[PDB]
Amino acid sequence: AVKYYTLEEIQKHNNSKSTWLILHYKVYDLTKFLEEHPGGEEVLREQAGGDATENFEDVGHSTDARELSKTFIIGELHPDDR
Ligand code: HEM
Repeated sequence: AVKYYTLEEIQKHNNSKSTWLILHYKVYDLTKFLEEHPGGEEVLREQAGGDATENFEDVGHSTDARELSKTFIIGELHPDDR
């Protein structure tokens, strides 16, 4: 099932490669995706250990990309956080 994770859990996943971020409470495991992503690694890693809902939704991307994104959900905001 979804691995319920607090901001903390993501905040801990932020290293040179080790990259997690949040896109509407849902935690996206982009550590692999860095190298796949047409928008590169740097950006995602910079957003790492935080809610990048902002950056995804503000960049806007594409329906397809919005829907591709789901494949990287590992977790979601702790029921106290959420
Ligand atoms: C987790 C969801 C993500 C997925 C699956 C994803 C997917 C993609 C895809 C498919 C593109 C190509 C353009 C398009 O068709 O939309 C793209 C471009 C891009 N992405 Fe992402 N992305 C994700 C998250 C992010 C985040 C959080 C950032 C910001 C740190 C970001 C920054 C960019 C940038 C700057 C581009 C380049 C736009 C251009 O072509 O000028 N993406 N992404």
